[PDB]
Amino acid sequence: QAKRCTVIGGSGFLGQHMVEQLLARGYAVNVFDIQQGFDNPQVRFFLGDLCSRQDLYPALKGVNTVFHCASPPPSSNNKELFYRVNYIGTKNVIETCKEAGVQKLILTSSASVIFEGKPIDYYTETKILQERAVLGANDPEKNFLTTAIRPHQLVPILIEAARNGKMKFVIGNGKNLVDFTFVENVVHGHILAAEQLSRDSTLGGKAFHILE
Amino acid sequence: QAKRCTVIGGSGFLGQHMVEQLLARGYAVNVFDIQQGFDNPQVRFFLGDLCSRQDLYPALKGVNTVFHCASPPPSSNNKELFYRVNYIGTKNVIETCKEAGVQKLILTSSASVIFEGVIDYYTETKILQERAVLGANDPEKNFLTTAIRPHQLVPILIEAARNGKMKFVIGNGKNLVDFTFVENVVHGHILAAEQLSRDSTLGGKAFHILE
Ligand SMILES: NC(=O)c1ccc[n+]([C@@H]2O[C@H](COP(=O)([O-])OP(=O)(O)OC[C@H]3O[C@@H](n4cnc5c(N)ncnc54)[C@H](O)[C@@H]3O)[C@@H](O)[C@H]2O)c1
Ligand SMILES: NC(=O)c1ccc[n+]([C@@H]2O[C@H](COP(=O)([O-])OP(=O)(O)OC[C@H]3O[C@@H](n4cnc5c(N)ncnc54)[C@H](O)[C@@H]3O)[C@@H](O)[C@H]2O)c1
Repeated sequence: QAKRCTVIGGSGFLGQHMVEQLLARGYAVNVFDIQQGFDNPQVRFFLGDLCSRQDLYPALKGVNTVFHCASPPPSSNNKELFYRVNYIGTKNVIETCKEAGVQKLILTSSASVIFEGKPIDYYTETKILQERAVLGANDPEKNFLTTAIRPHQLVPILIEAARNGKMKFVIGNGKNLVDFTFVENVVHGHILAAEQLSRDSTLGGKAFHILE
Repeated sequence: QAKRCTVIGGSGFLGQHMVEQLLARGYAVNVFDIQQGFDNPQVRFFLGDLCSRQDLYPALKGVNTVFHCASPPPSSNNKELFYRVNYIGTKNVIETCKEAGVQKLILTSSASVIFEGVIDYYTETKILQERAVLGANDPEKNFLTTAIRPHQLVPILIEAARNGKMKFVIGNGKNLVDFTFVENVVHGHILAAEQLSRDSTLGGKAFHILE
C-alpha cells in the first residue's frame, strides 16, 4: 500500500507510459480508465467514468498515490465534455480520494496553464480551474497532499527563479535519465515528485514545470 | 549601437552557437576570448583575458549588448582559478561595461546554483558570479542585467508561483522544434536580451530553460 497507486487515464498515451515505469519501480498499479486498453496482466484494470463516485471508489481503496492523467482530447472541441470531465469531474476525484484515504494525488496539468493573467482556449480554461481545484485541496495536517506537473504555438522558453529560498524543485539522478525519450522524461518527473512528496510535504499544492 | 553586441567566451562551445544565431538575426557581433577558435568572416575577434580592464574595453567600446558565457574548465579543479575568473573577473566585466555605455549584460549561469544549502567550489563561484551581475542591475542608469541558468545529481522539476510574482518569456516553438539542446539554450539567451529591451523588469532576475 506504500507501493500501491492508481493511474486515472492509465489506458491513454501518457497513462500507458506511467504504468510501464511504475511497474518497473516495484509499484502495485491499478488502472482506472473509461476505455479498456492493450491488456496488461500485471495491472488490476477498473473501467469507469471518473465523474462517477460509484465507479472510482473501489479502484482507490488500498492506494496511497493517485495519478490523474485522464482528459478528453483537446482536438475534439467538445466544450461540454471539457467542462464535465476536466472541471466538474475533478471534484469527484478529490472527494473520492479523501473517502478512500489516498495520501497523495498527482495531477497532469498543461504548460499553457502558466498564461493565467492566442493560447488561452476553453480546454486551457478547464485545465486552469482543474489545477486550482487540485492544489486548493492540499491539507497536510489531514495527510492529503496534491501537486500538478505541467508538460508541453506559444510556449514559455524561460521561467523566473526566486532567489528568496521560496523555489522548490525535484532532483533526479542523471545516470537513469539519458536513454529516456520525451514522454519517459515527463513520466519520470511525475514518479519522482510523488516519491519526494512523502519525504517532503512542503511540495504539496505547488505546480511544477519540466526542463531540457 | 542598437544592434551591436559582444560575446565574451565567444570561441567557447556555447559561444560558437550564440554567434551563429545572433548573426542569423543580423547582429553585428564582436567575440572576446583568450583563444581565437574558428575564424568567422563576419565576426570581429579581440584576444584577451576578461579580467584585464584594458584588454576588454575596446571589445565593448561602441556595442550595446554583452553575452558573458566565458568560464575556466570545470574539470580543472583549480579553486583559485575559478574564484579569479567567475567572481573577481566578472566584477571587471561589469565595470568596463558601464565605462563603455553598454545597456544590457546577459550572463549564462549554472542550473546547479539552485542546490545552494541543500555542490562544487566551481558552483559556489557561479553563485557569486550570478549575484554580482544581478546585483549590478540598475534601470535608472540604463544598465539592465539578467542571468540564464542552462543545465550527476540533476534537477528535473521547478515550482511555478501562481500569484503573478514570477515572469516568463514566450517563444514561438512552432519554429524552434528543429533546434538541438544548445540551439534552444542560445535562443533563450537571445529572446531574453530582445525582450529585456521591451520590459526592464526582467532586469535583476535569473531564469531557467523549459521543455
Ligand atoms: N503526454 C503529453 O506530453 C501531454 C502534453 C500536454 C498535455 N497532456 C495532458 O495529459 C493528458 C492527456 O494525455 P494523453 O496524450 O495520454 O491523452 P489520451 O487521450 O491518450 O489518454 C487520456 C486518457 O483519459 C481517459 N479518459 C478520458 N475521459 C475519461 C473519463 N471520463 N473517465 C476515465 N478515463 C477517462 C481516456 O480513455 C485515455 O485513456 C491531459 O491531462 C493532457 O492535457 C499530455
Ligand atoms: N551548454 C552546455 O552544455 C553547458 C552545461 C552546463 C553549464 N554550461 C555553462 O556554459 C558556460 C560556458 O560553457 P562552454 O562549454 O561554452 O565553455 P567552453 O570551455 O567551451 O568555452 C568557454 C570560453 O571561455 C573562454 N575564457 C576562459 N577564460 C577566459 C578569460 N579569462 N578571458 C576571456 N575568455 C576566457 C575560453 O577561452 C573558452 O573559449 C559556463 O559558464 C557553464 O556554466 C554549459
